[PDB]
Formats: sequence, structure tokens, C-alpha cells
Amino acid sequence: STDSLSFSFINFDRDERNLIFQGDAHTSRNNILQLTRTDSNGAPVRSTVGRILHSAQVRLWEKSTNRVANLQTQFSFFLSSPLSNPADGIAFFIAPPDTTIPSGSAGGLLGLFNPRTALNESANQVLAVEFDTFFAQNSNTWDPNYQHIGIDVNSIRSSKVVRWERREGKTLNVLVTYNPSTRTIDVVATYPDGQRYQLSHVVDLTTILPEWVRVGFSAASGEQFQTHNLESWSFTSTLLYT
Amino acid sequence: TDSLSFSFINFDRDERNLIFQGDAHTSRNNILQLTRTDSNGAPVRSTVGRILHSAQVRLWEKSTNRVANLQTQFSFFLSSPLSNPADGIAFFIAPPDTTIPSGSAGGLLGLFNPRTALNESANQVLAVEFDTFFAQNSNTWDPNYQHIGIDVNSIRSSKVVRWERREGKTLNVLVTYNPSTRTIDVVATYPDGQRYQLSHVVDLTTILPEWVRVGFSAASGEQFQTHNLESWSFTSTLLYT
Ligand SMILES: OC[C@H]1O[C@H](OC[C@H]2O[C@H](O)[C@@H](O)[C@@H](O[C@H]3O[C@H](CO)[C@@H](O)[C@H](O)[C@@H]3O)[C@@H]2O)[C@@H](O)[C@@H](O)[C@@H]1O
Ligand SMILES: [Ca+2]
Ligand SMILES: [Ca+2]
Ligand SMILES: [Mn+2]
Ligand SMILES: [Mn+2]
Repeated sequence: STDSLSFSFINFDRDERNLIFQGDAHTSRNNILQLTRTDSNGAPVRSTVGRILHSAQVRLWEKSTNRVANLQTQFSFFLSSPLSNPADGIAFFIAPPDTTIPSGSAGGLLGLFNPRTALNESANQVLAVEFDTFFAQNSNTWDPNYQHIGIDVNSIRSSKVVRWERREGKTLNVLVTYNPSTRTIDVVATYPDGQRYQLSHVVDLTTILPEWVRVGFSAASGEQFQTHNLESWSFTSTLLYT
Repeated sequence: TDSLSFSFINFDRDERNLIFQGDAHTSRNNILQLTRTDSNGAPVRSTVGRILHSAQVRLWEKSTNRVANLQTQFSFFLSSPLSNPADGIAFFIAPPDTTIPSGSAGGLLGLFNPRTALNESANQVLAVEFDTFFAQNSNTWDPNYQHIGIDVNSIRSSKVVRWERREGKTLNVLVTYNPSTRTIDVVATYPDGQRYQLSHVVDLTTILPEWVRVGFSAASGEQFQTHNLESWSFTSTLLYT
């Protein structure tokens, strides 16, 4: 018997009344959620930002009872592009409930940050798990010099990264958990051939985010582009004694 | 799958995902008090309160041809000094913009307007009621005893089972809807194991809109009692029959 909230989509209907759509995010007739803008043929375009949030607010703690949320999310996406350098990536993310798309964020900032404050942790309130396909050091100075999965804490510069291969049109299955007893954020990603990716980072979520949050996804393209297609998503949060 | 599910083991005075209507308030002991009390914690006359979860429940989805099942568990207790305490608490499913109707503080349980309460064509609601007050002068539709009912677009239950109100005791309820049999089941137990069972065939898809909200309603007219919601969990799943 716990206080908990849980939800799941195996498809995205064109009428999803519990989802908040931001910027260019929209749902295709095929019921795949498309985060970034496409042209009249469904091809990817430049300078686009898209995000979704579930409308239900997630309670991260309740100081009253020393309870902290233990959370768990699963999702699958694929990316596609005619380009040899496809940009910029998709992120699962957690932020205050009134979070909106920052100015200047269509590009390497992933729809998550303003460029005047993107490396200033004091100005942000965001945990993100990114899948980052574009790392050119000329514009994505913060990035490691390869493709990567990263854990972002109030910064576009990841606290931890692991090397990762983008695969044109292939579904990545992802599992993210937060264990509040160990304060650990744990990420496991897998392609359909079993090719596997792991990444963890210790951060106390109560020190970085407010009591009530919203959860969802962000994606962007700058001068380079791709489609960012979310296929499925489930989420559970459970308040647990810590 | 597609699913929505939430749990409250008790209620915190800050609950961002609940819609509160009328007299509904959270007590300092984490009980949801649907009807108004004075500064002595005492019930009052002429009160109605309701909660709904803000998350909308989808009852079917054409794109995938799926239909929703549902299941809810809850516990409440009622308290009054009267030998005829009134009026009752109900779990309900209604359109998402549902609000408390005029004249529902009483035998209408905050769910119906007196002018239209018995007219099916006028209402959109499935409710499971715990009705403590049945006198004919005003509760003409009632059987002549305390009862649990399954209400479909009327204050006159489609089906009832005789029930005993037990002053200050927790009643634990489990409601399920099985979309393949099109059946609402109710099981309610007291701490000593006394059990109540009730069942009605109804197709939610032919009665309710695609998207609904769920929660609770309670009221008091001229007779009174506090209505106290202890805990609530709810799940729903879009599946194939
Ligand atoms: O030779 C001039 C100039 O060339 C290079 O900068 C131009 C662009 O190079 C890359 O394509 C990108 O890094 C791009 O940055 C935009 O697109 C990125 C991909 O979508 C995105 O992440 C960025 O946020 C941005 O929108 C550059 O603009 C480079 O060699 C410069 O040093 C050189 O001066
Ligand atoms: Ca990048
Ligand atoms: Ca009655
Ligand atoms: Mn990065
Ligand atoms: Mn009745």
C-alpha cells in the first residue's frame, strides 16, 4: 500500500488528452509521436523544437513523512534522416510543472536550455537523460567528441556520458530508474539485436528539483536535422520511506 | 499497454492531482472529509462535496480497437449522533467537466439535479452508492432499508443489496468493471468480515463519453453525518475483449 502514480502508452492516439504538446510536437496518422517538425512529405527540417509532458504532476517527496519518490520509466524511439551528420537528439526529462521551451534551444540545447544559461546549474531545474547524435566541437563544445547517452543535471554538459551508436531507423528500447535509497539514476538502453548500453549517476533529486514535477520528452534539430519518433512510453512513480 | 493507475494511502493537504468540489476538504489527519464539518469536527446540514482525479480515463480507443477495463479500491467510515444519519457516499464516473448539480445536497448524493434526477435521458453517470437514508417523503426511489446500489443515469438504483451502516467503522470496497462481460461488480467488507456483494450488467461505452473522470461524492440534506474517505486506488487498462 503506497502513494503512487503510473501510466503507459503503446501507441499515441491523435487525441491524447493527458498529454501537453509543446513547440513542433505532434502525432502521425500511424500513431507514432513525432517530436520535431517535418515538411509536406514527412522529411525532417532545420530549426525545430518539440516536447511532451504528461499533465499529471509527479510528487518527488513529502518532507512530512521523509518519503521520496522512487521512479521508473520505459520508452522506445527511432531517429531517421537523409543526412550523414543527423542532429540533434531526444531526451527524457523532468522539470517544474510549468516548464516551457527556452529561446535559442533548437539545436544542441535539445529544447532544454537557453544558451545564456545552458552551463549555469544555478539557473536551471532539470534532470534529463539524453541520446545525443551531434557532437561537433565547434558548436557543441560541452560534448564529448563522439555520439553518446548522457545524464544532465541542470546543465547541457553531462555529469556522466557513455559512448553510443545512432542507428538510422532502428528502435532503441530504454529503461531509466531512480532509486531514492541509493540516490542513483540508472540508464539501460538496448537495440533489437541486443546491443546494449549502461550508464549511472549519483545525484539526490530532492536537491535539484521542486516537490512537484512533470515528466516527458524533448527533441530538437539545428542546422542538421532528423526525425525524433517516440513509439511507446510508460512511467511509474512511488513514494517510499527514505 | 495503455493504462492509468494511481494510489492514495491517505490524503495530504496539498494534492495537486485532485479536483475538489463544494465542501470537500482534507483534514489534518490526512482523511478526505467530503462533507462540511464545524470547528468541533461535527457534521452539518445541507452539505455536498466531491473529488475527481484530474487525469482523464479513456473508456475505449478506436485507432487500436481497444476497450477499457477498470478497478477501484477504497475505504470510508461515516459518523453521526442520529439514528437516521444521511445521506451517503458514492464512487462515480462522469464526463470530465462534471460539476455539483443544483439541489444535490441531500438524497441526491451530490450527483443529480432534483428536476432531472430520475430522467435517464438527462444524465451521464455510473455510481456505486452507500445510501444510509431511505425515507419515502423525500427518497421515494429508495427501497425501504439502507443499501448499496449501482446507479445508471438515475438516482433510482438499477440494482441494490441490503446493507448495514456501522457507526465509525471502516468499510473496504472493491469495484471492478469487466468490459468483456459488460459487468460492474462490487464487494464491500467490514473489519469483522461481514460482506456485501452486488453486480449489474452495463456497457460503459453506450452510457458514458469516450473520456471520463472518476472520484467520490457525498451529501447531507436535513439529516447529516460526516463522510470520510481513508484511502483510494484506481487502475484502468485499454485492452482487447
Ligand atoms: O566555416 C564556418 C564555420 O563552420 C562551422 O560552423 C558552422 C556549423 O557547423 C556544424 O554544422 C554545426 O555545428 C553548426 O551548428 C548548428 O547546427 C548544429 C547541428 O544541428 C547544432 O547542434 C548547433 O546548435 C547549431 O544550430 C554550425 O553552425 C565551424 O567549423 C565553425 O567553426 C566555422 O567558423
Ligand atoms: Ca550535442
Ligand atoms: Ca437515499
Ligand atoms: Mn551531449
Ligand atoms: Mn439509494
